[PDB]
Amino acid sequence: NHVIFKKISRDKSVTIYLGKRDYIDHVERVEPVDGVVLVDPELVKGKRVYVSLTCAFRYGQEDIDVMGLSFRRDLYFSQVQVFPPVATTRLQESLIKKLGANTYPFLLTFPDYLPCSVMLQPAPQDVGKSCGVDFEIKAFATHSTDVEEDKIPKKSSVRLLIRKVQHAPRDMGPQPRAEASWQFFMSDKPLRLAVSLSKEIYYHGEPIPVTVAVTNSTEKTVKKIKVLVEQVTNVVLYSSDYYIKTVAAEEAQEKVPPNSSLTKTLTLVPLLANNRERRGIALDGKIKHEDTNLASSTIIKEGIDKTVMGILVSYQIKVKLTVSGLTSSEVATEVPFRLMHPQPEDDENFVFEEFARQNLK
Amino acid sequence: NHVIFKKISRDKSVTIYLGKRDYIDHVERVEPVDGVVLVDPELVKGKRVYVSLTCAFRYGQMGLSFRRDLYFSQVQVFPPVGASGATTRLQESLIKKLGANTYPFLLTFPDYLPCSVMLQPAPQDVGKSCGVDFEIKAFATHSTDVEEDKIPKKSSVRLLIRKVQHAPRDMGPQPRAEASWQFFMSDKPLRLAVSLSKEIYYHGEPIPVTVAVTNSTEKTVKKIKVLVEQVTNVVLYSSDYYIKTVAAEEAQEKVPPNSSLTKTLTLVPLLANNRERRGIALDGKIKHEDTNLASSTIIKEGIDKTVMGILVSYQIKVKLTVSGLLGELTSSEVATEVPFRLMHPQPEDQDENFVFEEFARQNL
Amino acid sequence: NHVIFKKISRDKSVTIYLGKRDYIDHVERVEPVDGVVLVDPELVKGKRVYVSLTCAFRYGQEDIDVMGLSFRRDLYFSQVQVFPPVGASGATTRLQESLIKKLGANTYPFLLTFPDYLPCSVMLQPAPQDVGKSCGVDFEIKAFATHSTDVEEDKIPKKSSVRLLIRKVQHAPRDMGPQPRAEASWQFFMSDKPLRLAVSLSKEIYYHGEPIPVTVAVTNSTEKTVKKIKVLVEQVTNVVLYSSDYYIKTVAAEEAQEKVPPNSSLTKTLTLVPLLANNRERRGIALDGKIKHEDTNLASSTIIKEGIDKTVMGILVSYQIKVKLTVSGLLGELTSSEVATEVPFRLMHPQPEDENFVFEEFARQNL
Amino acid sequence: NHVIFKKISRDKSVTIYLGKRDYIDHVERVEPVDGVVLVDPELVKGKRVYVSLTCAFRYGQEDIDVMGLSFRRDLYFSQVQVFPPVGASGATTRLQESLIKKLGANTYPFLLTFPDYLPCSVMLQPAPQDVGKSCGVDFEIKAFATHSTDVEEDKIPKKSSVRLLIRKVQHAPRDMGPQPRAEASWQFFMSDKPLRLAVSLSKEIYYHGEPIPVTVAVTNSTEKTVKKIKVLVEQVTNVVLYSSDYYIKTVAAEEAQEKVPPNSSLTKTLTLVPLLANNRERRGIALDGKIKHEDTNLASSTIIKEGIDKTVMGILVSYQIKVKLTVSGLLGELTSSEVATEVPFRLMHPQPEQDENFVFEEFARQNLK
Ligand SMILES: O=P(O)(O)O[C@@H]1[C@@H](OP(=O)(O)O)[C@H](OP(=O)(O)OP(=O)(O)O)[C@@H](OP(=O)(O)O)[C@H](OP(=O)(O)OP(=O)(O)O)[C@@H]1OP(=O)(O)O
Ligand SMILES: O=P(O)(O)O[C@@H]1[C@@H](OP(=O)(O)O)[C@H](OP(=O)(O)OP(=O)(O)O)[C@@H](OP(=O)(O)O)[C@H](OP(=O)(O)OP(=O)(O)O)[C@@H]1OP(=O)(O)O
Ligand SMILES: O=P(O)(O)O[C@@H]1[C@@H](OP(=O)(O)O)[C@H](OP(=O)(O)OP(=O)(O)O)[C@@H](OP(=O)(O)O)[C@H](OP(=O)(O)OP(=O)(O)O)[C@@H]1OP(=O)(O)O
Ligand SMILES: O=P(O)(O)O[C@@H]1[C@@H](OP(=O)(O)O)[C@H](OP(=O)(O)OP(=O)(O)O)[C@@H](OP(=O)(O)O)[C@H](OP(=O)(O)OP(=O)(O)O)[C@@H]1OP(=O)(O)O
Ligand SMILES: O=P(O)(O)O[C@@H]1[C@@H](OP(=O)(O)O)[C@H](OP(=O)(O)OP(=O)(O)O)[C@@H](OP(=O)(O)O)[C@H](OP(=O)(O)OP(=O)(O)O)[C@@H]1OP(=O)(O)O
Ligand SMILES: O=P(O)(O)O[C@@H]1[C@@H](OP(=O)(O)O)[C@H](OP(=O)(O)OP(=O)(O)O)[C@@H](OP(=O)(O)O)[C@H](OP(=O)(O)OP(=O)(O)O)[C@@H]1OP(=O)(O)O
Repeated sequence: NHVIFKKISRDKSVTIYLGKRDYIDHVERVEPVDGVVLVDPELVKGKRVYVSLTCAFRYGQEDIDVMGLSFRRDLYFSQVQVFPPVATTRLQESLIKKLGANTYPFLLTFPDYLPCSVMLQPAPQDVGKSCGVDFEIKAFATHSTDVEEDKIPKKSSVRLLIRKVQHAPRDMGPQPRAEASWQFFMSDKPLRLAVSLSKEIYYHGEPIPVTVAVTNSTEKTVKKIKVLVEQVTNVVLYSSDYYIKTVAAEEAQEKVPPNSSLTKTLTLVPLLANNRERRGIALDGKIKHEDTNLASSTIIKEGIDKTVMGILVSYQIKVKLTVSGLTSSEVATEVPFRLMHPQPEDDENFVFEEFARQNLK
Repeated sequence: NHVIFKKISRDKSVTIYLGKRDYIDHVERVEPVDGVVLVDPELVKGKRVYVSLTCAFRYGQMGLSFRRDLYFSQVQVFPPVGASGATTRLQESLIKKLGANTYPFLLTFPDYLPCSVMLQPAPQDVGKSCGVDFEIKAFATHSTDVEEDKIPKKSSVRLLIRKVQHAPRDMGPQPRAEASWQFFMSDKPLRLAVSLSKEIYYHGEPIPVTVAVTNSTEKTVKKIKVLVEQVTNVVLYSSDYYIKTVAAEEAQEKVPPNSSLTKTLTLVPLLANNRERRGIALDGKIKHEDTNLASSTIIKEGIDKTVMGILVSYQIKVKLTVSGLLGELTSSEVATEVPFRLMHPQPEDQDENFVFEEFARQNL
Repeated sequence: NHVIFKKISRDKSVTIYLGKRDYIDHVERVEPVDGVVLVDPELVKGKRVYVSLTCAFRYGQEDIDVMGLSFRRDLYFSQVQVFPPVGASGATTRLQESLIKKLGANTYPFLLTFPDYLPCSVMLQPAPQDVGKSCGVDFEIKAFATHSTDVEEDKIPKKSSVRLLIRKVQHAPRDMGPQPRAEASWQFFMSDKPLRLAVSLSKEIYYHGEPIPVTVAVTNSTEKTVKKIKVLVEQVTNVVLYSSDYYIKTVAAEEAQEKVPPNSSLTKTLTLVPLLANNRERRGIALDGKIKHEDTNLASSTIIKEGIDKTVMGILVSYQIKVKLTVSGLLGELTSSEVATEVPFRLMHPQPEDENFVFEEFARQNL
Repeated sequence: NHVIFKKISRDKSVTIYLGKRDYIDHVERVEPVDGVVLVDPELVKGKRVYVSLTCAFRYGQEDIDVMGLSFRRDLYFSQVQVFPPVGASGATTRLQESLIKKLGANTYPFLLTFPDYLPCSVMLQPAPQDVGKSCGVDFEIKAFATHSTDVEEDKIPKKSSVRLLIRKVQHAPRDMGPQPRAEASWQFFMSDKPLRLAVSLSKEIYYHGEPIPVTVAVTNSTEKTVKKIKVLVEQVTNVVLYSSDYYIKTVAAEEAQEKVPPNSSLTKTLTLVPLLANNRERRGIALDGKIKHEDTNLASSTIIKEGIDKTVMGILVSYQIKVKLTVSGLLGELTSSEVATEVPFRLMHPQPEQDENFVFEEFARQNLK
């Protein structure tokens, strides 16, 4: 029972139908956008209907008694003609049959140099403004005087805010543990801290087994071991904004006394759910929407300037050790890992629905 | 030569006299309603005359689909309460002129109310007629039976006054906006800066919109269009949203590649500019002559906006049409908004002469 | 005849002598730093004296009401051993042989070369209105002595050291092609009548102090009047390390009140000279030295070399001619339009080409 | 039990009594000098006794015989008459009324007030390595008798005079500056990676003897190791009259034992106490008295008042926390004191707040032995 998403123009001349709201990027390639446009042939007589896929980075928010700063960079734009009619998919053939002979198909493909859906609304403490990477499917009708005069009337247009969602690639090699070790000499006795994860890539919702191995050869005591999942966000267009936020924390009060060692495996799950405060964090949608999660790890492709990603999202495990004196010292170290959605898979009946996403409040 | 407004009951037992139809809200405080009621003492014998100020939000042309009362206050004019002495010069004067059957009333506004806003929608618009009315009503009540008191319609008289938004002392900081675009496969920015002279403008006052296009692209800015958009948000019963152009100006200059053009267009947002007066937030009925565009809503600190009923705001929109763009960004998609407030000008700091007139407002 | 610059350590164990304060970058190559170190052999017994050339970008200034923010990136560092002698610096120069003979056999030579990936001396102290902080690219020649327990403690004692703030100065290259006129034209349609503005300079490269002949050619086919023609030399500064600061400042202006009436045209040649002298306010401008020093000028145009990330220049300085036209409104409206266009050009120093020695303190002359 | 300080003239004709040796400057105002002069009425018959407060900057050594050996700028001078008694003759303060009652009717009061444009007691005797000479700001209370000869020439004998070297001592105001904070980062040659050093003190003003908690936050993103973190209290002295002498001296040093390895960060709070006690060598340092005296400390931070030319302070004393990082693999590019940041702070004395009983004592200050 396939749920199809429809939206209709104001003047009811153009209606657009999509198979999905969210389109999978599995690194190797990206799911193309196959849909259909249903035209009212009376209202489109001597007109031309096109469909456009735009990816755009945006920056800046409305502010009272504060100067309005706005910025947009288009990162990809591609347009095709649906009407008049000039391979197909099963989804289209089926939707055409169901909807009539006024239904016309469109296929818009993503390239490999784009980021995935990333958004950020800042907290009061944060410097820097609202920014994000949107993806817009837009169907719209033009006259033959609308071409060559650059006119696209609003009532004849219909836009949809789809998501490019980051999934792990289908064939992956076996994953080496994400492991590092440090040696903090204190009076020329070493305090050795090793940190190790099971794998390099974790899935949203999947728990992360963090193995910590303190080897205290010092005369000092490790009073406290804290383990975090930090999300590091770097806005890399317009404004060099930097956010780092804990999205998961576990704090054992294990003591490692002088001339002893303690191995230990904490399990963290970095979730948007864990954060009442959803601001200052890179999400893959709006705070209000239900289907919105933490943004996946940015995957910069070989020889692609990172700045064309707009927002850079990375995750890391941070281990903090509190260490006694004879006040006290605190050392900390980071271990990077990638967080994305699980790898993808290998008549029909249609229930039609408004594209508008489900809120939580 | 003070023009006084009178209206008389059907049974001619109660007549009400007001100094004004329109009462000034200058944010700090609101002009109280000082008037007098003239009773025919024969026809109000063993009766009680009151005067009430009601503010109410309404929705629908259910006969009337929905009403929320936002403020109600009533006072007794007859029989006379206490001193019986006037509170204002206008009253003392009206009493002297009209006789000893004249009784004064003072009804005050609070600070949590909106100002007169009305909206009759166009055919294209979804959502219905709605508005915030203010009613001064004088009426007589008697008892012919021990078990109940009665209020005849014939003994009552209602007046639809306006709460009109006038400027405070304070003005916001000089409104300013910047926006930049970088179109697909273009290394080069198109910068649009917009500046108004001040934050508050008066109805009828012209608005000097300074536009500063800095085209570093290989594309040409074919057209600069400047609008005054009025944004209306019905915030009781139905979440209706209207946005309408009430002024538009289209500069003739084009901005060629690798050039910049500063320029100052002047707009005047007026109800006069709009043949179609429907779909727009007004401060009165379409038919009445003294009716203008609604003033900017001024929500007071820590007052839930929903108790305003209709939210009216104004903004300058600057749209740039750009050559070679195949549908990526359009005129209203290559655009910025700059907010400003629109209200009426600030107020000011032996007997006089009175010409009496029917309260009924002048149609067009 | 030849003015030599000396500076001496606090403990008087190490003295350094340089031919120049300012070393020429003529794009093709950069003048190497040839000097000598005079050691007091009693005070350097069982010690090692080195000389280091450091180029470093710096950012941030002292503030009593503001938290102290500082940042340094070393862009180049190279060190050589002068004592004990090992011939580290290889073959010698005439300047050294002469200085050795004049100063004694306790004099030892050093040669430190610049590479091609460095910027030239650029500095910037901001004005009150300006958002970002003090920043610049310094060049330091430093001679210093270390014990064999000084390598063993990673310590380099201050009294035994001597630093000199030299300048890398941007000169035009010796072989240059013939220089095309730097010219562009624009066509500002106003009601579909064009206003054509052509701007032309004599050449692409000008020298500090050289006058710039800006030819403006307005061809007004509109119904509007050009009320005023203003011509500027704007200096555009982009801090491209730590903080993305942007400054644009007029360093020369000429404003004819020539009127070009409807359906007429006016050619005209204004002459501007972009000088630090023209600017009372010396803050917000990219200089090649400190505001106080006399020999300080406007910074030369940054010359980014082929396939060198611009960010390793630290501060990017460029110059342009800006032409502003004020244009009358059709309704005699109280305001009017203004159009403007930029023509880029580069600004640097002119191209390059017994002995007797008067010794002098390196310290630069203030105003 | 109030300890009063007396000194007597050689000829025993004039004795001066002070409540204190040290007078408090708390920025807002300065403690005036209230004392009394006890005259031997036989020895001051037909004479006039005055008391003078002089503040003077000096440079060099004190004039021997006739030779001018020292440069002197008077920064303030004020004189009053104690004998014969002037007008009311009545005490101004309880201390005086009490001292008069205790000492007899040959006791006369004096009040000499400080203005706001003066520095506080600063002195400096240089070390062998130091260029520049002995200098300081002295405060002298002097009582002396003057008489008149047969030729018209009034005389001031030394034997009839008594001088006291009081101290103007810097105590804290109500106000404190904002919590001192510094950040510095380095990116070493051929290194894409920053070494971040942040430094934070608890407050802006510290008291002499109070410990200073210096919080250091090294964030080593480099492949190099921070081998040593050294934390100093440096005292910066600027002689701003006659000779532009500049001294900077460590008066406290602490060397944390933690090293910061590649790709780690270490927060840490060292505690320093800048004291004269910590310094065997007491030369090259700005003190508030002579090296020999016991009550002598480090000089307080100079507090230049708004629109008062700093040069009329004579010596400028300031304090700062310096944090030096020693870093592995650096071949001379940047050193310990070249990979360093400073955080300024002010150092002064703590804020201020029927008859009594008097134990009299020689003004002469207690030496160390
Ligand atoms: O001839 P068209 O119908 O193809 O073009 C019009 C259409 O363009 P757009 O969609 O913005 O691209 C209107 O938007 P719309 O369909 O949503 O709504 P409406 O048609 O206005 O109800 C727009 O209204 P807005 O931006 O002012 O609100 C209007 O502007 P303007 O002259 O001010 O107004 P009117 O001429 O309507 O009085 C345009 O006229 P030009 O650009 O002058 O040719
Ligand atoms: O409830 P409100 O007012 O706070 O938020 C609504 C508003 O969002 P906005 O202004 O972008 O913040 C609408 O934008 P709009 O008028 O610009 O529409 P256009 O795209 O221009 O046609 C949006 O589109 P529509 O349904 O009206 O077409 C609508 O649905 P939805 O697509 O899901 O939201 P988004 O993903 O677009 O934010 C949002 O509601 P919810 O469904 O609860 O989220
Ligand atoms: O043409 P119409 O019918 O639409 O307008 C009339 C209608 O008011 P309407 O506009 O609908 O509100 C009458 O209402 P009614 O009799 O139902 O009774 P109530 O109003 O309930 O007492 C009203 O009479 P009344 O009030 O004294 O009884 C009368 O005066 P008035 O209120 O002063 O004028 P407005 O400023 O209100 O227009 C209006 O006159 P005209 O504008 O000249 O035609
Ligand atoms: O080793 P460092 O570089 O970290 O610190 C040294 C440095 O301290 P400061 O920068 O003032 O904090 C010297 O000061 P400075 O700049 O004047 O002279 P330098 O030219 O540097 O000698 C100081 O000598 P000084 O002040 O008397 O001249 C010296 O002490 P001292 O016993 O004399 O030992 P050495 O003179 O034999 O080294 C310190 O050594 P330690 O305490 O062992 O570390
Ligand atoms: O007040 P400031 O900062 O503007 O200028 C002074 C400052 O310059 P700074 O910017 O730090 O280099 C001193 O640096 P310092 O004490 O840290 O010592 P080091 O430099 O580490 O040795 C410098 O000392 P020193 O170098 O001779 O020892 C001194 O002479 P000098 O370099 O010849 O003059 P400039 O040509 O540098 O201005 C400068 O004095 P003035 O004569 O008034 O100008
Ligand atoms: O070289 P000198 O003359 O300038 O300084 C001396 C002078 O100091 P003084 O002016 O009082 O401060 C002597 O007092 P004095 O009455 O002759 O002098 P005046 O009456 O003032 O003229 C003082 O002796 P004593 O008689 O008070 O016992 C003697 O030692 P000490 O008590 O430790 O000194 P203080 O504790 O009092 O400072 C001082 O010696 P050194 O400073 O070490 O050379």
